[PDB]
Amino acid sequence: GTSNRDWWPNQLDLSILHRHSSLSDPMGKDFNYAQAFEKLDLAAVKRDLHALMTTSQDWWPADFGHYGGLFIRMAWHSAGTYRTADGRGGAGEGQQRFAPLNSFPDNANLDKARRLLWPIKQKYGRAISWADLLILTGNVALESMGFKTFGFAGGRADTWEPEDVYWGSEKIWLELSGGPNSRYSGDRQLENPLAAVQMGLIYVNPEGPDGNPDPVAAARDIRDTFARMAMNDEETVALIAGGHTFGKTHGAGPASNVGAEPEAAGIEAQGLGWKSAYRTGKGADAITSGLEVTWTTTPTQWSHNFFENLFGYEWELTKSPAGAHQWVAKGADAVIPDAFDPSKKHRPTMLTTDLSLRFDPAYEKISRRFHENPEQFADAFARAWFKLTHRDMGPRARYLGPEVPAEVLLWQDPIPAVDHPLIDAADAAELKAKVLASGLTVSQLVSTAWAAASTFRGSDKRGGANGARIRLAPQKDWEANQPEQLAAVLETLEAIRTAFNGAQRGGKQVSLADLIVLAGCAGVEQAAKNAGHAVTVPFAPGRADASQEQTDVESMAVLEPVADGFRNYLKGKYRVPAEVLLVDKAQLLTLSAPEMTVLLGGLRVLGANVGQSRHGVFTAREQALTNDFFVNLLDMGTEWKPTAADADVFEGRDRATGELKWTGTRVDLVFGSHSQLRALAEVYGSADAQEKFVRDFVAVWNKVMNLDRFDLA
Amino acid sequence: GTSNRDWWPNQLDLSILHRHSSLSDPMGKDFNYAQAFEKLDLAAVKRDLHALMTTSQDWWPADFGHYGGLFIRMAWHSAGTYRTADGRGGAGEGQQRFAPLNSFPDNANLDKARRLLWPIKQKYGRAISWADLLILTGNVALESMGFKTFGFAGGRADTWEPEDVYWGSEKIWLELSGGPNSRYSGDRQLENPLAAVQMGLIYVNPEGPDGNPDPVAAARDIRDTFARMAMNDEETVALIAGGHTFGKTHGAGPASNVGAEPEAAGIEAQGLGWKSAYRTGKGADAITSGLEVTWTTTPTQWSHNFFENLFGYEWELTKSPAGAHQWVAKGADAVIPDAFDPSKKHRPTMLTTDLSLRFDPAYEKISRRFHENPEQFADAFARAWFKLTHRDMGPRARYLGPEVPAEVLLWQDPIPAVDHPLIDAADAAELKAKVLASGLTVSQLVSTAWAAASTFRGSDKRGGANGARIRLAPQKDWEANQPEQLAAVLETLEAIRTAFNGAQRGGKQVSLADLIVLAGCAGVEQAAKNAGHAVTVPFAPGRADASQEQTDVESMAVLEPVADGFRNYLKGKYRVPAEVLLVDKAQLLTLSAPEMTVLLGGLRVLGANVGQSRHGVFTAREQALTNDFFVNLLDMGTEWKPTAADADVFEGRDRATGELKWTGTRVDLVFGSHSQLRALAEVYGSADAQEKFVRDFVAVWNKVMNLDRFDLA
Ligand code: HEM
Ligand code: HEM
Ligand SMILES: NNC(=O)c1ccncc1
Ligand SMILES: [Cl-]
Ligand SMILES: [Cl-]
Ligand code: NA
Ligand code: NA
Repeated sequence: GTSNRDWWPNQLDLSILHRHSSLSDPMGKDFNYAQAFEKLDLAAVKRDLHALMTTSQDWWPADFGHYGGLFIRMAWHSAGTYRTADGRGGAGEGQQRFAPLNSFPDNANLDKARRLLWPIKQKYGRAISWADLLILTGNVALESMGFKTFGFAGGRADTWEPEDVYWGSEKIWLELSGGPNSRYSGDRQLENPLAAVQMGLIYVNPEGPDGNPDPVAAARDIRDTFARMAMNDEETVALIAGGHTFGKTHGAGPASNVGAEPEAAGIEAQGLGWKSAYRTGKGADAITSGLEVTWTTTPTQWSHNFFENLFGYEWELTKSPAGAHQWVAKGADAVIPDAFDPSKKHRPTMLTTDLSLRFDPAYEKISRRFHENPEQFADAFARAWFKLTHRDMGPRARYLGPEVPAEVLLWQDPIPAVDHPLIDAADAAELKAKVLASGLTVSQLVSTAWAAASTFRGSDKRGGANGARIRLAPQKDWEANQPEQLAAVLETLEAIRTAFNGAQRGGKQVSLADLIVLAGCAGVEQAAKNAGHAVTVPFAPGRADASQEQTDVESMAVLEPVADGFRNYLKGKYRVPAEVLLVDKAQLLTLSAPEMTVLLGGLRVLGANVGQSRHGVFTAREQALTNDFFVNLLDMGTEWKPTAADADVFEGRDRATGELKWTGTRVDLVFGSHSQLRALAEVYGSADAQEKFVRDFVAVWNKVMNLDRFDLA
Repeated sequence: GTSNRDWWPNQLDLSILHRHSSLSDPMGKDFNYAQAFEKLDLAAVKRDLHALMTTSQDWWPADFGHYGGLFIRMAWHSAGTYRTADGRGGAGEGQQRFAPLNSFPDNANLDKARRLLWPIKQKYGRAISWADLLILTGNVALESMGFKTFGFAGGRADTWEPEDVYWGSEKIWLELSGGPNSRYSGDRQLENPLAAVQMGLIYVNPEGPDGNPDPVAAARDIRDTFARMAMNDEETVALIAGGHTFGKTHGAGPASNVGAEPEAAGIEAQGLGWKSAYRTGKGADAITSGLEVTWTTTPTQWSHNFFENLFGYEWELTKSPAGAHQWVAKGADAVIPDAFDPSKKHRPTMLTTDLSLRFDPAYEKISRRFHENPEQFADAFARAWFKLTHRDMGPRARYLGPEVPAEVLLWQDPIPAVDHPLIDAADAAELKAKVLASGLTVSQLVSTAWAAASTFRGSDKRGGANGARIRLAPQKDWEANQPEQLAAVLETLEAIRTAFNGAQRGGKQVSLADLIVLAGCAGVEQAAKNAGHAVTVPFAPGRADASQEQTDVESMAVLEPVADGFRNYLKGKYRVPAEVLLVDKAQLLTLSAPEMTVLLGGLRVLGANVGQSRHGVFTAREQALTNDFFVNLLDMGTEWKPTAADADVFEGRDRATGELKWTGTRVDLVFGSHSQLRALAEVYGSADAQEKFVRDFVAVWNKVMNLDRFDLA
């Protein structure tokens, strides 16, 4: 079946924008998961999960009679695909149950873990999502084994198809670095947005970098990958030592005994994979990673035995029954229990990556403190396990149920509570009028509000205009935000805000976060009026202003737009074509192709470009909201050519006269090139489309203004 | 960017069911194209098109000063991708403007034709679709050149993305037969569902079969491809000779001068392709097919000159300036005008495929009759041009505007007008009660109504329950329809109908078509009641009964379900896996993944399987409407294995006891295998889903019952 992808491999793919349609969703269009979950009897679900932990099924017998370690690993894998660079991956959509993650090598036998959970999923139905269930199950495993967790929030709605995530360019599972699609260059520099060392791994290779069992060098990979999953040294030590307090790895026999991953298995496997020909294929004979390590003397109970062993023995390199490198404490007594045979005992063992916690000098200091003070270890682990499993859930207003922690954490980009009456429709009209009377232009109002709102990304639900973080470090100095123009706009808006608030009774006041958005709305209103149309742009108050001290500057760095086609902005020269970056940004803002098209065409004529560029400003009435972008783009009287100076910039010349009419970028002209985008541009470029363009613009503008407004959900 | 496709090429792709979502569509969810078109001033559009004909643009100068031949070819390419095997392709969705058809080699320079039409599209906007516009423009070209058409209907709504059509497996454009992905086997047998000889062609190669200039062998390709586009010999001769009464071919220079097709061109080409380095690259220097043939002495006027030339000369094989095989008239004078130079004249020329009309013995008789009786030629061509350009539009009720021909044609599968009062809700209750009192079972009622309704396909809008064609040849004899059981159900329904009709006043009567569907509804009602649910199934009256003489038996053959997963039916052993055929069927029935899932699971427990097979009947209460299919399918206490006798049949055994619990086919078990389908099955197999399953079932059942009900649009 020869496809468009086969014929035109470098044509833009828009299907990423049309995933998650109502058509693939089996739940009614009005189904609200938050309301279902809020009525779940969470305590009853947790009791059933508690019981499950020790109810072994013969098709996948529980190690030591307890599935707790398997489920912790399952819930760490669920969360562990997260990358800070784009916010993609993580636990928040239950993507572990779909391709390709369900079949990543690192997720081997998590298909069994998920299947164990079906009777509980089935019992509670739509009141608990798979996504929430995987995480809750990990918490319950922890709790059943004597570990007090930090809390749990529901609200991760299920999804119904694979996300399209860029996992890397390798064509071979687990390919070692330095291949033709190497994800490394330079001095072991991992390409953004990746956060793992090989295709099909969660973070690092447990044997060591490309299989070399050097704990020192492995620690560098750990540090780099975990940092790209938003974890610092302290959290990383706490997470790895915490998790490896439980359970065991599986490598009872040679790896070549293991069959097809789930997406390649026969239909009879019924969604399961990695069927093994080694002895019984399961339990005592299980093969999962090929390693055979059990870390502690009580693999079903919380302890501080991981660090007691790590520091209390000297380690020697050895091989599992599958031939993988691992470490044994040879001077030791056989104090580790066997998973199935009460009359066998084993010496303590470790992975190369476990020894990293001791032989990296910075990790060693933390691991020693944790060893000496296991109560500090427990607290750091609980906090980190909460952060790991909740990092992609977005603002605190999405957290549901009775176990949400009250403590506000800095990583959550917190927004203060509103404790005063909000502005009403009449107040909003007064403020818009005052904004327009101050002299701020359509261009400044639209640019500023776009800058504040468009940091939002739906991947991890970070960013957006709530908080007024555009006035704080680092957003106020981002190049895309035009720091000097921004500072002048904000200074004027702040004076309007102070005057309005100082004149109120009854405690009523407006936040700067709200006023920035409302000022953008005035700007769009004025632009429509400049074109002869009276429109009201909807506006929802209730944003609040976060302080600098409530804003982690370093974690905010990943939200900087280095490409924003909606402002014709590219921070430097990238290997990825600019139109590809445009579609990527549109996906992160949750826009369909039509929404992207209308939004860009309007922004262009409103003066939202960075630096006042003329590129794509195909209008003689800038700051009027018209469909000029599309009418002039599609005009066959204009002929386009790449410039000599820059092949990514184009001149549009009158085809008869040679006269220079416009210039544009690849982001501009793709709307007149790509056959699906041009079809869209034609709608908005048609003679009956002026009203539709204005209405659809205003609707998409409003959608972007409200992206982070889960307080109104 | 390594994808799921790359990793698992034999994992079922469901995205074909979720195309044409509201997300990719720029028009509102309420936009109704029929209503927009009904207000278009069609006369004014036609005036503008007449003016266009001779308004030459410098970027693609009009041959002979008239774009008429270019536009006829454009409109015959639009319609010419149609295949009767699945109803896919054709003009009815305006797919020529998207990939891959916009870049098929056979559509070279039709990108210019469509660009000439942009000013008119733009002027009238949403009130005329591109899809309608391409065909209208062809009609107007014909009329401008002195040929009176048979009529025109609007109502082809635009689409907004590529359809996923199987065009063949070749990975090289135009690949000749016998390659690794050959579309031919045996004695030049073209694989279904294909209706062209090479990848990127409309029907046949104009040089001859695989480029061999044998007009006799070409005629065999012509006959076979045109038959697979629903045209007989008479229509085929009329169409080819009719079209080649106008215009010319383009091959002024070597084909190596021609650059990238539109989907491969640079962004600056703004959606156009095949830019040529030969001289001016256009007009007198145009290169399109590589052939250089002008058929008649008046290429811009209707004439009888095609047949005069074809019979009046003897032909000699020669080469165009591009090197293609073509034919020139022996000894003739230079009587053909040049397209640009009034002082140049040319000898009559022909394609190998034109000579087929003379040297194939059956075509020769028709061509001679057309030569001797030009009025029969003109009438046959008008009729065939109307059929070509409307064959995929569906029932007459979809035909809009003031030029619809009143004459009813056999190919339209016509349905008689209803000329009597319809049954009301009280009559429907009475009839359902009589149906249930007759002794017909849930299984018989559901199977019969499924059989009648599910012949519909949305690709060309043929089939469905309107007409009661299930009682006529050939449907009554189709194996999937269980001819003997069917005859007994119809016999009982026919008696109920006659008794009801005989007791009425005022001329009220019920059609057998309606009663079949109503009886299916009663069956579903009874099944819900067997499971303790009180369900009323919607029913819309108004179908009529078509006669045998209104039902072309041969044209009806392509609607025979040779695979119907909804009845666990496969007529023979196919190279395409059965689950792939299931998704294909779902696509033709216009169902989403959720709808397909719910529908199949219900039909299984209602007894809709062909031959009473137990396969997939995972219930101990057959003929009760429950979600048993899903609950049993997902039960991990059962293990599945392919049978020894047949690898496509599976046994599900109790994992503890080894006892046989069920059997199932690939179609059954794919729901427990594929990770997206299993996610859907889990919703319906959950403890809170019994009522949701019943309601969703009824909704999809009713959707299938109404698929052809364009009289209710
Ligand atoms: C450097 C990071 C890490 C690496 C390289 C790593 C590696 C592995 C490997 C190879 C296995 C064995 C899989 C098998 O053969 O069954 C495993 C098991 C496990 N890991 Fe990790 N791990 C990492 C971090 C984590 C974290 C952060 C957690 C949780 C907080 C976690 C919890 C576990 C648990 C509970 C198991 C036991 C599975 C069972 O009992 O079946 N690990 N780990
Ligand atoms: C056996 C079937 C056919 C073959 C192999 C065929 C082949 C071709 C080829 C190769 C061209 C030249 C393209 C170019 O170089 O610009 C052409 C032109 C054309 N054909 Fe056909 N054709 C077929 C049937 C039809 C039919 C059914 C129609 C209309 C009813 C049609 C109408 C036209 C017209 C009007 C042109 C002239 C285009 C112009 O003036 O630019 N043809 N044909
Ligand atoms: N490829 N096109 C089709 O199969 C189709 C189009 C519209 N409705 C149903 C099927
Ligand atoms: Cl994702
Ligand atoms: Cl199609
Ligand atoms: Na994410
Ligand atoms: Na079709």
